[PDB]
Amino acid sequence: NLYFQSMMTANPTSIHQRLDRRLSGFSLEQPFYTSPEVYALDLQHIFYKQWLYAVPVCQLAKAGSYTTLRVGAYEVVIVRSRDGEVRAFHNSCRHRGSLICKARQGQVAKLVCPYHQWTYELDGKLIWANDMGPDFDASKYGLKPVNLRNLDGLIYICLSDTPPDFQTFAQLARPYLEVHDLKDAKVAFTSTIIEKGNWKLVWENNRECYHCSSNHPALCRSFPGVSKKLQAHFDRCEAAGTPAQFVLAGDGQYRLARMPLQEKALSYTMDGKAAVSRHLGRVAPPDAGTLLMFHYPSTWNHFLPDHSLTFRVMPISPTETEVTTTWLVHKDAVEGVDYDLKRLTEVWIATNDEDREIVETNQQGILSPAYVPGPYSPGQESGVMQFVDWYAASLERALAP
Amino acid sequence: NLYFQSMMTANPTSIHQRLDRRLSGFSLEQPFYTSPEVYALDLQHIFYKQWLYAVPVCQLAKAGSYTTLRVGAYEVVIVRSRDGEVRAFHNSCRHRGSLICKARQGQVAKLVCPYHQWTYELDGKLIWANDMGPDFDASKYGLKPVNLRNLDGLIYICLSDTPPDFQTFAQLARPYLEVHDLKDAKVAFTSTIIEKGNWKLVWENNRECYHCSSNHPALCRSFPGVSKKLQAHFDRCEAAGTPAQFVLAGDGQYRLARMPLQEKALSYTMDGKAAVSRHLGRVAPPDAGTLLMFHYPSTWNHFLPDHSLTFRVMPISPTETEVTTTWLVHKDAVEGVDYDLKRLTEVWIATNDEDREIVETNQQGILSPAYVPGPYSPGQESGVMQFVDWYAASLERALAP
Amino acid sequence: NLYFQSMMTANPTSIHQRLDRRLSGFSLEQPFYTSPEVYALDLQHIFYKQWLYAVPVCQLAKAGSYTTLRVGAYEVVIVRSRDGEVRAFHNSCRHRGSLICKARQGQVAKLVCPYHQWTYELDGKLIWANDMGPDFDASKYGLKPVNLRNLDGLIYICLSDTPPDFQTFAQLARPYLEVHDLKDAKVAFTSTIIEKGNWKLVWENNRECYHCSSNHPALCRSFPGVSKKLQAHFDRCEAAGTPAQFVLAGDGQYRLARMPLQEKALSYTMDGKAAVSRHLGRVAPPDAGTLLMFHYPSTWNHFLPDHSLTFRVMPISPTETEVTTTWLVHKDAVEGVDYDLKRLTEVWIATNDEDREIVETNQQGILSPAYVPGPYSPGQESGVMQFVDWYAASLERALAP
Ligand code: FES
Ligand code: FES
Ligand code: FES
Ligand SMILES: [Fe+3]
Ligand SMILES: [Fe+3]
Ligand SMILES: [Fe+3]
Repeated sequence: NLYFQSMMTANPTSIHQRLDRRLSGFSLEQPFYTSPEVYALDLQHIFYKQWLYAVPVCQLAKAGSYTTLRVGAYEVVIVRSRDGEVRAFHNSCRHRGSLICKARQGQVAKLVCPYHQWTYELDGKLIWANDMGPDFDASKYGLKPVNLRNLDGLIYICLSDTPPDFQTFAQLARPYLEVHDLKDAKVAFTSTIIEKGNWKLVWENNRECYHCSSNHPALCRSFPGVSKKLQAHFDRCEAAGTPAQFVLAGDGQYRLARMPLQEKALSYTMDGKAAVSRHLGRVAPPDAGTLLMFHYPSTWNHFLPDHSLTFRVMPISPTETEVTTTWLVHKDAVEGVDYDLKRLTEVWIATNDEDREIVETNQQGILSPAYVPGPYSPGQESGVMQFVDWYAASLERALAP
Repeated sequence: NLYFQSMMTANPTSIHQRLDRRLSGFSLEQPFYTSPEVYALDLQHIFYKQWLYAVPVCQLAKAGSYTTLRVGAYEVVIVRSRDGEVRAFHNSCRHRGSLICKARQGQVAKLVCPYHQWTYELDGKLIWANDMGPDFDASKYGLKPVNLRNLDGLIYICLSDTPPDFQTFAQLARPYLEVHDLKDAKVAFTSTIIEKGNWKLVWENNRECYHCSSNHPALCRSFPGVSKKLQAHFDRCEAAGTPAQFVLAGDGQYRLARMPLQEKALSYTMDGKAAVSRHLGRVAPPDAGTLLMFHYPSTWNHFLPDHSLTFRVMPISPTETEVTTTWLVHKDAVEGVDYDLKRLTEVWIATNDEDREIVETNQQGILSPAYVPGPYSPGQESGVMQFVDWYAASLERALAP
Repeated sequence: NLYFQSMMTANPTSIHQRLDRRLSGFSLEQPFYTSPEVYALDLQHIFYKQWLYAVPVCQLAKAGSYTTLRVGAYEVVIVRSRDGEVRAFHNSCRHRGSLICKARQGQVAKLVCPYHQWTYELDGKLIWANDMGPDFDASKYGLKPVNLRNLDGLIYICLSDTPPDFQTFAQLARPYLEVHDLKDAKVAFTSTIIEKGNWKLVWENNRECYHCSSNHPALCRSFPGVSKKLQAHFDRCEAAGTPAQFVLAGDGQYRLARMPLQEKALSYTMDGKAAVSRHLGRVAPPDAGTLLMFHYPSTWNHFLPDHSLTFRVMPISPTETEVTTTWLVHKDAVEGVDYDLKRLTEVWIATNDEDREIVETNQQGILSPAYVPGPYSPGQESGVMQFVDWYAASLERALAP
């Protein structure tokens, strides 16, 4: 309701003027975080144009296996086709538009629409349509495809018919990710939450640890030009065949780095030790730490020697964002034997809840018409500024006539 | 929320251009089913201008008896006046605007506003107003009336001050309906549900049985130029004094036809036999089947030899529609003796729930910005096309300067 | 949902033309009570520009004590500063905008933001900010203040940087209020409710007792040029040092009058007797009755010899209004000894619920597109007209170029 109150008296969003006068050292003016007009632009120009992380490919290990997701108002279905390729389609029947797959996941022989049973093969092709006449050309009524790439076991999609370059990022990232053998994972746990903040607020909060000391007791135990200590850490990883070195995109979109953990910590556990005894991938040394990877606007990620976590950021409304956290473990690791579910997840479930509380409290103060932009900490918040620059530049380029 | 997501990035509704390029062989472009702009037009120009089925007149059998309903944002009260006429008024007090009748139904001597007790007679006339002065003319402050017609026991209303012609339809329909003696009915059961689809989607789904084979196991047992078999069926009805022949409005608004049922079925029951042993009206022969009647935009109807069902379609929002199903039986049929409530209603309660699920699943895929119009089946969906033509033509004529 | 339905087909709000043709003898045209456009104007020009009652100052009796409230989309914090002054600030951190105080009330040493711990003194001054560099000037990043006045124990605020004159009203009211010793009160009970009516509807209903006879059985027992009887009542109060005489603002904004109660009643109790045995203030005589005070747009008030009630009116949306009723009693009156909570509150809790029902029923009829303005009763509704004139004039003056 704060959102509605705030809406009423807001000055016009005059987006070009706001972008023109924006200073990189400062939080965004209110309508970036609260307005429906900027939200529609963020959808149209960011989420509907960039590559987005969807799910781990291991969720689609089986024959005829499918999983569905919403991206803004798009309903997407991702399916393992007959020929073993993974493909993605718009989950909308070409007859009258019905969703075809209604469950979050399943297995099918064919994609059969529940309304009137137009039946499609798993590559999208319409192979039967009831009583449509002889003037019906089934070749014009195949499922609409959705661009898809496999990033070394992690499925990404893009809803534009003209997607940007994914290959540069894929080629940069393979070395770092291939060593995790993600295609041999299974999902041990998924947690989906809604945060009552604009997606930008979720990213700003992710891209600093300025707030961590006070707000993240559990994570702090394990989670901490290149400094001396740090290069030394990259050197042990790389000496052992485990790529680790800081890579930052030219345009700031993604970043990869294998960072050391605090103290004697090996993993994101309350005791600091490995959560899973049967490791996912061949990372060495054991204290190689965490491979941080972000790709804007959809995902941040921690790949550890024993297990991995992917984080998917999706917009729900101007002041709501769905965060999906997926724990990946070796496909033959056994719950109750090789890992304990509580021990595996408790750290990040608590961290996520603490972040959500912070983001939500932040959003509420921002909705005040008295909110003005404020200065980011150069020492503590340069990753926030780095995110906000990427956003603003993406938006300016999409708005260019 | 899908509805909100979808809204953001939608292209302008440019209604004239959409209507201009519309082809009758195809489902509507997205904003017809999802947009608030077309929804307001549908209210203003369709629901607020056409005659609408409201309720069976038997709900108003008693002296001073009233029933209320909402039509979009209109609150209407229908009352049996002192002189035995049924009249309808705007349920808004002429003083400061309060609802007068707050319950769904009741009986009163007078209509007394609960705020300040301005008191009206049952023909709308204000007969007392407290301490209003001598410069108060009560004759200017009678309830505002609502146009009303009685279709042979079924009350219809129209919220325009200039209603279209109802008499043509009334004169066509009397022969078909008079034989059901609807004025001697009682309501044995009413079911009200909300479907999460645009009202148009509810009508398209009603006007085909393309989806029935797969989706309606219960109904299929009883529910199936003029063909040979069919004319033969009309001939037995009409030979016996029971009008049955297909009548379709010039402008496509309504339609009446007494159709045969499957197999040995006499009624909409799980066993195919009559639900009520004491029949409503004098229909013959017993296997005369069902009198189908639709009148756009508000109602479809099945009148059987033993009992009848009316269906009222009312818009709630761009993606919500209230369907009210009323089972009418002879006023002296006794629950537990002449009929069993479960046996009377189970078929259509399940059918309605199956239709609602289908409509809702259809609406969700339509909200995808990838939804495009698709071709209707000429063999299976001509009634859908016939409905969509009536809608588009109604809207084009209202938009004409 | 009525609100949404109503919205769709409404004619433009053309506010100037509506104000131009407005007649003082008549209820407002629909969009004043139902539209989001007039709601935003009411926020921007009324609620965000006038002085508003916030809370009793006794809620802030302690060192470091604070209480928070929302006014439209503003989040405000009121704090007892180190030096004993009460001050109000925008509850938004100057760093990235977070709420600082999250609870409704509490005590602090300092105002410490929960996100990153920027720490402020209780006068607003930022005294520590972590790792902001040497180019950080903390003097530019103090909390934004909110104008505040103390009306003889009752805290008022104003969100404009250029508040209107409060002193005239404060100087008129002190004599009437000082005798209640409000600074020595405590809150014995607070009740917060939401009424589903526009705030204007809540005020119109407050400003008449045209509806009371039928709708307020409990209150009627105690609640009833200057008439003879009435001047006689003011004369006993004033003879005894208790100011009582009718004072109405020049511009109609406020009004004060100590009115007599019915019968032998001394207080707002089911039995008519004093609710609290230990009196709040030094009012005499004992049957001095109730000091009525209203100040538009935020508050009406009953100050009795034994206890007092303040009523705070805040807008939530076009058809929702939060009413907060606070019972004040002497700070040393003891619950269970000097008063019984039920006996103290039952009359106004029931009255408020009856008013809310009436306002809600009124709002629903108003949402009908058939609602037209109607005539107010000159004898019974002149206070309603007096309120509506104040509103319209306030709005016209704010809209003046
Ligand atoms: S909507 Fe899919 S078969 Fe008809
Ligand atoms: S609103 Fe109906 S009598 Fe006043
Ligand atoms: S938002 Fe308050 S310290 Fe950062
Ligand atoms: Fe965090
Ligand atoms: Fe159906
Ligand atoms: Fe009242």
